[PDB]
Amino acid sequence: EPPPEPRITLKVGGQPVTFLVDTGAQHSVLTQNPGPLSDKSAWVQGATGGKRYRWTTDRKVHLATGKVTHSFLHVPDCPYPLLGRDLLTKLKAQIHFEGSGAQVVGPMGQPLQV
Amino acid sequence: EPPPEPRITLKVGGQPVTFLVDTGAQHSVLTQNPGPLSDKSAWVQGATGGKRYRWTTDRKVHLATGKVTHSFLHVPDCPYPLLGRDLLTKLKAQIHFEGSGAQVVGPMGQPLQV
Ligand SMILES: CC(C)CN(C[C@@H](O)[C@H](Cc1ccccc1)NC(=O)O[C@H]1CCOC1)S(=O)(=O)c1ccc(N)cc1
Repeated sequence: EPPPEPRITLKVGGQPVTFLVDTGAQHSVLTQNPGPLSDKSAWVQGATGGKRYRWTTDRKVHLATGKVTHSFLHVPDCPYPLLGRDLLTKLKAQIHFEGSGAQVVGPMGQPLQV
Repeated sequence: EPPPEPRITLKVGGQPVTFLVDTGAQHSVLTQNPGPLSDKSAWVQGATGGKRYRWTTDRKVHLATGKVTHSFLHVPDCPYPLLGRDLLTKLKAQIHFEGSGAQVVGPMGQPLQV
């Protein structure tokens, strides 16, 4: 069920979501229970092929850097939710590989977990 | 055309490869003219579906610490090579978004002395 490290939990529309922190993902992804969906869609290129997916409606996302509004792709084919570059750029996150795992820290150097 | 940031160029098999640095990738990936392939394969579970891809035979990769022997998945459905968690752990790498764009550095903050 839970993603491998680097992972981070964020309050997304008043619910916790544990994301795989995914620097290779252009946009962020919800997989199950995405909440209300919008009418609009996008083509998603994955490693093994491409498919059309729907955008969620807007969600409040409680980033350590301050709350923002964000829409996610609803990708039920995807193994777990993905925190991609669209939100990492807002969070201004640092990702540190150390030991056999990885930890996320904020733009002030504050740990975002552990 | 380079991959988006965060990206890094490493010598593989003696020649430079520019990777998208990808914390969402369990294993590192090459995509074009990969050289000799093993008889072995892995199931790759992508955002949009899954299927199997071949492992390469061993490659010399020049990291910061010097040479490592590493096997890559050959995934021609991927638009660019991916440097995954396997090698990010070996490199003890840090990824920073707080700068403009995204940058990748070593265990002590040096853009990789690779
Ligand atoms: C889906 C995650 C869980 C795993 N993938 C890594 C991801 O970062 C993946 C990398 C990628 C970039 C550009 C085009 C195609 C693929 N980006 C991705 O699909 O972007 C989508 C999701 C939303 O935004 C768009 S993987 O490529 O399937 C993968 C799986 C196993 C190995 N060993 C290596 C790679």
